[PDB]
Amino acid sequence: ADVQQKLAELERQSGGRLGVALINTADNSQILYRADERFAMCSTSKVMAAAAVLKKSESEPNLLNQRVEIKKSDLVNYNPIAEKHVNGTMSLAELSAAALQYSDNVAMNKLIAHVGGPASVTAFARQLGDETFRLDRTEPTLNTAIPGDPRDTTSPRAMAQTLRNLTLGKALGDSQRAQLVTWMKGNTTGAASIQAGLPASWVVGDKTGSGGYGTTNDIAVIWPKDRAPLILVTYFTQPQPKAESRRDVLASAAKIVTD
Ligand SMILES: *C(=O)N1C[C@H](NOS(=O)(=O)O)CC[C@H]1C(N)=O
Repeated sequence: ADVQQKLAELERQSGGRLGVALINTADNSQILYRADERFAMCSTSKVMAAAAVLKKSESEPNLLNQRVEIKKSDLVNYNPIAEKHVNGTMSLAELSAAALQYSDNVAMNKLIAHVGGPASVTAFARQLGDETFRLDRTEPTLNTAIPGDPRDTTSPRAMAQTLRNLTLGKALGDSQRAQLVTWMKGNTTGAASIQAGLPASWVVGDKTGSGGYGTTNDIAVIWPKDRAPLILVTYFTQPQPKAESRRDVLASAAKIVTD
């Protein structure tokens, strides 16, 4: 396709490795580029962890109100919300919102720990029929994004399908799905990534990620006014361990696949 040559060229010019999966719910069509290759999810794995907690809350009434202690020793590389609550408690709802909307790594660690650890988040993905997702480590090591390392990776195809199932499909109960959508729509970190490649007025819920090797990711549900939504995963990674992030590549991919 023309979109394929455009994604191929975007990738070639970038010098990196681009993974794209788009689902257009209007006709159930997909646009796939390296869609079965594994990419380090980085902070995009936060959606699966928050969704695991949402699922757990369907059978455990008042779960989101459960308090979690924040210690200074819990602080990692990035935790703008949790650092404000050192020696205080945050509810699982507050942790989910911090993880999803501010990409708070301590929040993600508390979500991971709540469900039983990285393997438990992976078990949750398996329960939804996602056989690709794997969460192996906690924050911050889950972001190393070493080329060829399968830890903490998924494929664009798998993540797009899962994200569709979570936000639009029946993977979660009605209220939990609406909650995840609300959390993602309220993301504050996504303006330079997928969103930057879309018409300014479109409603977007997304989760960005960054990591080693200039890994730059974004997973999104896009609701254009008067249209059916799109699910889009754009994963990008580079040859150099200390490569700077390339959110512009995700924005360019978003534009290519949405035009
Ligand atoms: C997630 O990938 N991380 C936590 C935080 N995310 O912010 S981002 O989604 O805007 O990139 C900072 C980067 C990253 C990490 N290495 O912890």
